[PDB]
Amino acid sequence: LFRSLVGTSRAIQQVRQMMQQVADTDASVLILGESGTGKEVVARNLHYHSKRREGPFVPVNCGAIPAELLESELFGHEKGAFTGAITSRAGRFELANGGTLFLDEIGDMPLPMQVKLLRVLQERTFERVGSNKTQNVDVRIIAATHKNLEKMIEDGTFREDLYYRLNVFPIEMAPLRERVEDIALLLNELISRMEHEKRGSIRFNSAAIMSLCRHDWPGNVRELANLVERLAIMHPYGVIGVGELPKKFRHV
Amino acid sequence: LFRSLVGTSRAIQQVRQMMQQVADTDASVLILGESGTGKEVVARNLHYHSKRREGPFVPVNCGAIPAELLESELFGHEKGAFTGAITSRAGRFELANGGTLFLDEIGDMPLPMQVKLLRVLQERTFERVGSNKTQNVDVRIIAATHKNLEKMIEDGTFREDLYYRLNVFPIEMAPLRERVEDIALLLNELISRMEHEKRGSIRFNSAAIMSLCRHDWPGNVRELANLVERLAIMHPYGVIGVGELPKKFRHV
Amino acid sequence: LFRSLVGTSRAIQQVRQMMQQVADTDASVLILGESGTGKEVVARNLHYHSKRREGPFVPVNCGAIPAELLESELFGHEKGAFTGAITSRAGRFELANGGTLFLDEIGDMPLPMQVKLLRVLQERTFERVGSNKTQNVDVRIIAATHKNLEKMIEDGTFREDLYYRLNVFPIEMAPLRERVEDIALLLNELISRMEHEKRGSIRFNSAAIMSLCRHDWPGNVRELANLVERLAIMHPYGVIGVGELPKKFRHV
Amino acid sequence: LFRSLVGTSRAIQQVRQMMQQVADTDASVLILGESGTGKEVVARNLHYHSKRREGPFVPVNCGAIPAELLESELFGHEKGAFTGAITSRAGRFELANGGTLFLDEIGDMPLPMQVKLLRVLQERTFERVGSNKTQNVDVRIIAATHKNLEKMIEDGTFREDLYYRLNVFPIEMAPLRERVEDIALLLNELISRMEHEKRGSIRFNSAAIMSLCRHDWPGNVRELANLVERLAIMHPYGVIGVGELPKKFRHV
Amino acid sequence: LFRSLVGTSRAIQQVRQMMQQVADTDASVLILGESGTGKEVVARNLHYHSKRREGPFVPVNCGAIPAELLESELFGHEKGAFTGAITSRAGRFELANGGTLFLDEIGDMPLPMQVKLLRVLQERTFERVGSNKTQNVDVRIIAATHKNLEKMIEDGTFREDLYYRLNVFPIEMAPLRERVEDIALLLNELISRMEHEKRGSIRFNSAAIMSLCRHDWPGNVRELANLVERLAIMHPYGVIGVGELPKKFRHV
Amino acid sequence: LFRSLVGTSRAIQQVRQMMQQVADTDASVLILGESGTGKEVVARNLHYHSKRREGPFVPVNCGAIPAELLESELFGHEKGAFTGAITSRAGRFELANGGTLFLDEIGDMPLPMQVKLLRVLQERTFERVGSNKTQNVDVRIIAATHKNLEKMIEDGTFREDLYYRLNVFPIEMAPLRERVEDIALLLNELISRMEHEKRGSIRFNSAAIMSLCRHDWPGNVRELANLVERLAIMHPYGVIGVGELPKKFRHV
Ligand SMILES: Nc1ncnc2c1ncn2[C@@H]1O[C@H](COP(=O)(O)OP(=O)(O)O)[C@@H](O)[C@H]1O
Ligand SMILES: Nc1ncnc2c1ncn2[C@@H]1O[C@H](COP(=O)(O)OP(=O)(O)O)[C@@H](O)[C@H]1O
Ligand SMILES: Nc1ncnc2c1ncn2[C@@H]1O[C@H](COP(=O)(O)OP(=O)(O)O)[C@@H](O)[C@H]1O
Ligand SMILES: Nc1ncnc2c1ncn2[C@@H]1O[C@H](COP(=O)(O)OP(=O)(O)O)[C@@H](O)[C@H]1O
Ligand SMILES: Nc1ncnc2c1ncn2[C@@H]1O[C@H](COP(=O)(O)OP(=O)(O)O)[C@@H](O)[C@H]1O
Ligand SMILES: Nc1ncnc2c1ncn2[C@@H]1O[C@H](COP(=O)(O)OP(=O)(O)O)[C@@H](O)[C@H]1O
Repeated sequence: LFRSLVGTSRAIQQVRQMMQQVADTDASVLILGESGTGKEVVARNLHYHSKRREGPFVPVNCGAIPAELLESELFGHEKGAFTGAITSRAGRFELANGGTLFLDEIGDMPLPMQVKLLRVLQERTFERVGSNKTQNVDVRIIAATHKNLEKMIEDGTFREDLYYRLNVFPIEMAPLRERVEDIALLLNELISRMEHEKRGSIRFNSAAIMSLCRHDWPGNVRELANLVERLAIMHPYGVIGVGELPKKFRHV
Repeated sequence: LFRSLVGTSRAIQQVRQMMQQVADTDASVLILGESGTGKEVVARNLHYHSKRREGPFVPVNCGAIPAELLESELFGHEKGAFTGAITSRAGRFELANGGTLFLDEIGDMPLPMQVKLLRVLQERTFERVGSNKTQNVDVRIIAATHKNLEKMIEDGTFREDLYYRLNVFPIEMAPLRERVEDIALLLNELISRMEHEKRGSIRFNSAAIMSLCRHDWPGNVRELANLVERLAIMHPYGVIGVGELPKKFRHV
Repeated sequence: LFRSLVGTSRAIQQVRQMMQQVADTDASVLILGESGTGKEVVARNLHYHSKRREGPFVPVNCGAIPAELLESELFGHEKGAFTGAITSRAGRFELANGGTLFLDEIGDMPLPMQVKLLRVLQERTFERVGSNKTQNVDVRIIAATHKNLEKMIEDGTFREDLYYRLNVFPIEMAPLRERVEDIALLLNELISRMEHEKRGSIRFNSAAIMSLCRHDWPGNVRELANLVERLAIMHPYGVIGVGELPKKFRHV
Repeated sequence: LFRSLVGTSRAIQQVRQMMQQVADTDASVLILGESGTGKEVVARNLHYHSKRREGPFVPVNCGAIPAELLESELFGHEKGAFTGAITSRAGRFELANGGTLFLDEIGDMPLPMQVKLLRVLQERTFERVGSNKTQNVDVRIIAATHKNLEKMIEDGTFREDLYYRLNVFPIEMAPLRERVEDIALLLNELISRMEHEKRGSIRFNSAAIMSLCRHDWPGNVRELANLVERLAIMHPYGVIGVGELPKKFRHV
Repeated sequence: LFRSLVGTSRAIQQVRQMMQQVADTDASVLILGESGTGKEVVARNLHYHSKRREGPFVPVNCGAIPAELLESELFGHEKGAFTGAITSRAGRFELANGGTLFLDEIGDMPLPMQVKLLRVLQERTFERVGSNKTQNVDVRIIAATHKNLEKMIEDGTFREDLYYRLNVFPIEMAPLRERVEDIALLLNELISRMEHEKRGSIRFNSAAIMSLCRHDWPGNVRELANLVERLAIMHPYGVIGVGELPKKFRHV
Repeated sequence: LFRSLVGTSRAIQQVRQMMQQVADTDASVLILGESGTGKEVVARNLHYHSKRREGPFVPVNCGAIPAELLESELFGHEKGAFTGAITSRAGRFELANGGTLFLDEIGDMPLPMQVKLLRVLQERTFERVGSNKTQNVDVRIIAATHKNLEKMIEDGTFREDLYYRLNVFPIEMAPLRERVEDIALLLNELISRMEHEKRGSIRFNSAAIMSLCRHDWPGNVRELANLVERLAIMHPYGVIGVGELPKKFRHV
C-alpha cells in the first residue's frame, strides 16, 4: 500500500517530520523534486496516514493526458458533450471523493485547466462536461512537480493564484547526489524488496558503494532501483564489486 | 458572496469611497493592481452593491483561454461553426446578461477580440460564432489588469479605443508593501476566516508583525493569506514569533 | 446612424466642405489623423450621404486581424482551403457589395494584402480563398490611418502604387490640441449625447474649460469623451470647476 | 519458430551471451537498434528459450496502431465503450497471458499509453475499455526501438519512469556497417534459407563480397536479405560478381 | 486480356526484358511510375505470362477504399464483426488465391494495414475480420505506386519492412516526356485499338507529331489516349495537323 | 422533352456547334459550368439528338445520395445484401440501359464509387450489390460539374484515370456575367415559357435590361428565371422598369 522513506540524511529526516505534521491535516501538499526522488512515495505515504486513509488514492498525470481531453478527465462528462461521448464518464474528482487526489506533474497542466482547477478548489463544486449540474467534491489535494513553478509564473505559463493555493505546505525532495550517505540504506531496502518478491538477490561490496556514492544519478533513486535490477540478472546472488558495475557507474 | 476591504491606509480608504460612487452606477470599471492585491474582491463587492446584485457574476480569464477559442467563449456558438461543434454553446455574455461580466486580465486579450469586444460594448449586440442572428446584451462591465495598458497601447498590443471605453472609472489597488500599516488588520481578517471555516487558528506576536511589515510581498495579500495557512498547519493554535516565520520573512 | 462634426475651427470647416464634395462621388477617401480625431465619424458620415447610403457599412481593422487570416477575412473562403475551413465564408468585400468598405488603419495592412487589395481595386474582381471562381465587387472605398504613409513608402513597408490609388481624396483631421477653440462645442455635444441616452448630466464652468483648452489631448476627442464620462459618475448633475478636474487636466 | 544469430563479430557475440543470461529470466528486455538489425529475431529467440517458450508470442506495433485505438488494442473492450463496439474484444495482454508481449517500436507509443502501460507493469492488473472489472496479467515484456529514448525523455516525448522500468536489461544491436565481417556468414545463412524454401539459389564471389563490405546498409540485414532475393531472380543459380551487383552496391 | 508494351526507347526495352525474367517467377513485383505510364499494363501482362496465368487477376485500390473498411476488403469478414455485417464476405486475398493480387497505389495504404499485409506476406495466413479461423493464402504479389516510397519511409508514413518485402523486383516506368520517341508508335497502337473496336479512325501528320513530342504529358500515355479519343470525335477519319491540335498541345 | 440553347454570344455558339458534333456519337460528354448555366439543358438536348433519343434519360445526383447508399443506387441490389434489403432493386445503370446516364455533379462522387464507375465504364459489366451475377450495360455517359476537377485530382479527391475516361469531349458553359449580351434573348425565352404555360406575362424596358446586364448573376440563368417569376407575381402583365427591379438588381 505504501513505502517508507529510508535514509539517514538531514534532508530526508526533515521530510519525515514535515510528513508527520501535514498528513493528519487536509492541507494541500506540493512536493518539489527531480524525477525519481520519491515524490509519489511521499504522496502515497501521506494519504494512508491521513483522514482519507480508507478512501481512494487517485493519480492524475496532467502532462500525459492530451490537453483537449483533460477537462473530461477531471470532471467527467455525460454524453453528446463532444465527438465520441457514446456513454457517461466519471472524472478523477468523482473517483477521488472521500480520498486524496494526486496531481502528478502539475507544472504540465494547461492554463485553461489551471483556472478550472482553482475554481473547483475554491467553490468545491464542479460541472461534468456537457452537464450543467454542479456537484460536490471532497478531496485532499496532493501535487508534485520537478519544474520551477516560480519561473513558470514569471513566464506566464503557470498561474500565480493556483500556485499560492496549492503551495500551502511545500515539501522539497533532495536529489540523490545530495544525499549519497543514504545510498547504502537505499540499496538495502531496494534489495529486500527484490528478495521479498522472489525476483533475486545481490549485495554490493564497499568499493562498489564508494563508486556509486560518486555517481550523478540523473534518474535518482529510480535509476538506483533500475541498476539493482540489472545486476540481479547479471550476477544472481552475486557480490557486486566495482568491476561488476557498468562503466558509467565507476568512479575510483 | 463577497468580502469587505479591510485596511486603514489612505489608499484603501480611497478605494472604499470610489467603490461607493461607482457601484450603484453602470459605469465600466477598470481595476489596476499587482496580482493578489484584491482586484477580484473589489469586483465581486462592486457587483452585489449594484443594479445587477441579484444577477450573475461571470468571470472570464481572457489570458487562460486559448486565443483561437476565446470568441466562442464570449459569444457562444451554434453547431458546425468549427471542428467539434457537436452542440450549442451559450457564451459568457449570455450567461452574464442581467449581471456583471468580469474581464480578468483584460491586458491578455488578443487584439482580434479587443476589436469585437468594443463593437459589442458599443452596438450592445453580438453574433454567436457561426450564427448570423444578432443578439441583445445587458451587462455591467468590470475589467482588471496588472499590466501597464498605456505602454501596451504604445507597443501596439492594446487598442486605444478599447482602453478609453473601459477606463471610465479607474480603480488603482496599492501593492501590499505600500500599505504595510494594513497588515495586522489583514492578518486578523485572514485568521477569522480560517477559524470561522474550522481550518485552524493562530495569531502573531508583535515582533513577527514588525518583521512581516518589512517584507516585499511579491504576491501581496494572497501571499499573506498563504503564509497564514502554512503557519496554521505548522503551529496549530500557536503564537507566531519571528522564529516561527520562514527565513525569507524575517527582517529584524 | 451617423454623427455630425461639431466645431468652429477653420480646419473642421475645411473638412465639412471637403466632405460635401466627395461624399456624393465614388472617389476613394483616405483620412489621416491621430487616434480619436473623428476619422470613423467622417467615414460613417460620408457613407450615409453617398450613393451607397442604403447599403452596408463594413468596417475592417487591418491591424487587429492576424496577418495569416486577413486574406480569408477580405475575400472569404469556401472549404478545405486551409486547416479548419469546415464551412463557407463570405468576406468583407462580399458583405460590403453595394455599400462602402472602411479600411481602418490601412497602414497596418501586411504587404501581401496591399498587393491583393490593389489588384481587386483595379480588376474589381476577387477569388475567395481556395476557390478559383472570380467574383464582382461593387464597393466605395474609405481608408483611415494615423501613420505617416509617405515614410512607410520610403521604408518599403507601404506600397507606392496602393498609396496613389487610395489617396485620391485626402482628408486630414487636426488633433484636438490644434482646435481647442472647438472644445466647448465638443463638450456640449458630448454632454447632450449622454443626457439623450439617460446616462447622466454635467456641465463645466469657464475656469475648467480654460484648463481643458491647455491640455495635450494625446487621445484627442475620444479622451475628451472619456473624461466627460468619468466626471458624470463622480459629480452627477454637478458643475465641474478646475478642482473637479483630475490633476493631469489642470493648467492654470 | 525462431532464427539463430549468425555472425562472428565481437558485438554479435556479446548479444549471444547477453541472450543466454536474460532469456531464462523474466526480466524486461529493451532492444536498441536501427531498422533491420535483427531486433525481432533476438526477441523471438529470447521467448522460445524462456519460461514462456510454450506460450503466445504477441507482437504489438505501437506506432502502426492509430493512437485513439491503441488502448482498446492493448487491454480489449467489452461493448458500447465507444462508437462501433458491436462486440467484445480481447486485447494483446490477454492474448499474451502466459507468454511474452513484444512491444515493437516502443518509442512510438503515445504518452497516454506510456502511463497506462507502466501502471499495468506495476499493478499487474488492467481494465478492458468500458469495463471496470480489473484483470490479472502474466507477461514477459520485450520492447524494441530504433529511437534515442534518452533524447525523447529530454524532449518530454517519452516518460522517464516507463524508461527505467523497461530498460532493466538493455540489448544493443550493431548496424550492419559496423559488423561487415559478418556479411559473408550472413550471406550464407540467407542463401540456405532461400534454398531450403525452394525459392532459388545463388552465391557471391570474393570481389562481390568485398564490394558489399564497403556498403552503407541503411536497411541493414533486411536490406541484405532483399538484395539476395533480387539477385536470385536475376541470376538463378548464378555466381554474383561485382558486375552483377546493382550500381549503388559497387565499391572497388 | 492483356496489352503489349509498344515502344522503341531504351527504357521501354529494359522493362520488356525485366518482364521476361520475373513473370515466370513468383517474386513480388513493385512498379514505380507516374499516373498513366502503363503500370497496370505491365502488371496484367506479367500475370498472364506467369504461373497464375489461368487464375484470378484481382485489383485492389488501397487508396480509394475507406481506411476503416480496408481490412474487411482484404481478408473478408463473417458476420457481426461490425455494424452492418448482415452477411459473409470473401476478401480480395480469397478471390486472388491461385492468381495474382495487384496492389494499386500501395503508397496510399494506411499504416495499420501495412503491418497486417506484411504479416500475411510472411505467415501466408490470415483471419477474416471477426473470425479467429486462420486461412491459407496462395498469391503472386504485384504492387504499383507513383509516390516516393523512400521519402515516405523517412516521413514515417510507409514502413521500412513492408518496403523491403515488396521491392524484391523493382520495375520503373519512364514518364512519357522521357520517351517521346515512342509517341508515334504509341499513336499507332492507340488508333488500331480504336478502329478494331469500331469507335473511329484518325491519323496524325508529321508536323502534329513533332508538336506532340514537345508536350509535357502530365497524364502521360493515358492523356495521349484521351487526346486520340477527342480528335476522333472532332475529325472522324480526318488527318490531324497542328491546327487540329488543341492549343495547349501546339509547340512549333 | 428538351429546351434549345438561346443566345447570341460567341461562347454559346461554340457550345451549339460542339453539341452537333458529339450528340450523334456515343462519346462521353463532360460539361463544366457554374450552377444554373444550362448544363442539364445541354445534356437533355444532347440525348434526344443521339442514338439513344428513344431510350431513357436517367439522372443521378452523385452528391445528394448518401455515400453508403450510392453503390446500391447505381447497380441495384438483390435482397439481404444489407440491412433493410427486403426486396430487389434495379439500379440507375439498368434503368439507363439503351439510353443516356447523366451523372450530375460527378465531382461529388466518393472515391470508392469513382473506382467502380471506371471499372464498369471499361469492362461494361456490373454486379448488383449482394449478387455475384455480372450484367451487361449499354449507356451513353454524360457528366456535369461545377468543381475544378484538375485541382481535385491534385488534392487526391478525384481520380486521374476516371477523369481522362470521362473528359473525352469537354463542354464548357460560360457563366451569365460573361454573356450578358444574351440576357435579352434569354429573357424573351423565359417569358414565352411562362406565357405558354399560362403562368403570367411581363416584359422589361430598356433601362431595366441595362441594369440586369450589369448584375453578377451568382445563380446565373436559373437566378434570371427566378427573377422573371417573382416579377410576374408582383406586376402581372406589367412592364418592368428599373424601379420594379429589386434593389440588388439595380445598377445605373
Ligand atoms: N527514501 C526512499 N526510501 C525508499 N524508497 C524510495 C525512496 N525514495 C524513492 N524510493 C523508490 O524510488 C523509486 C521512484 O520513486 P518515485 O516515488 O516514483 O519518485 P517520483 O515520483 O519523484 O518520480 C520507487 O522504487 C520508490 O519506491
Ligand atoms: N483589503 C482586503 N481585505 C480583505 N481581504 C483581502 C483584501 N485584499 C485582498 N484580500 C484577499 O486576498 C486574496 C487575493 O485577492 P484577489 O481579490 O484574488 O486579488 P487579485 O484578483 O488582484 O489577484 C483573497 O484571499 C482576498 O479575499
Ligand atoms: N467633430 C466632432 N464632433 C462630434 N463628435 C466627435 C468629433 N470628432 C470626434 N468625435 C467623437 O469622438 C469619439 C472618437 O472619434 P472616432 O471617430 O472614433 O475617431 P478615430 O476613428 O479617428 O479614432 C467618438 O465619440 C466620436 O463620436
Ligand atoms: N544475426 C542474424 N543472423 C541471421 N539473420 C538475421 C540476423 N540479423 C537479422 N537477420 C535477418 O534480417 C531480417 C530482418 O531482421 P529483423 O529481426 O526484422 O530486424 P528488426 O526487427 O530490427 O527490424 C530477417 O530476415 C532476419 O531473420
Ligand atoms: N507501352 C505501352 N504500350 C501500349 N499501351 C500503353 C503503354 N503504356 C500505357 N499504355 C496505355 O495507356 C493507358 C494507361 O495505362 P495504365 O496501365 O492505366 O497506367 P497506370 O496504371 O500507370 O496509370 C492505357 O490505355 C494503356 O493500355
Ligand atoms: N442557353 C439557354 N437557353 C434557354 N434556357 C436556358 C439556357 N441556359 C439555361 N437555361 C435555363 O436555365 C435554368 C437552369 O439551367 P440548368 O440546365 O438547370 O443548369 P445547371 O444544370 O447547369 O444548373 C433552366 O430554366 C434552363 O431551362
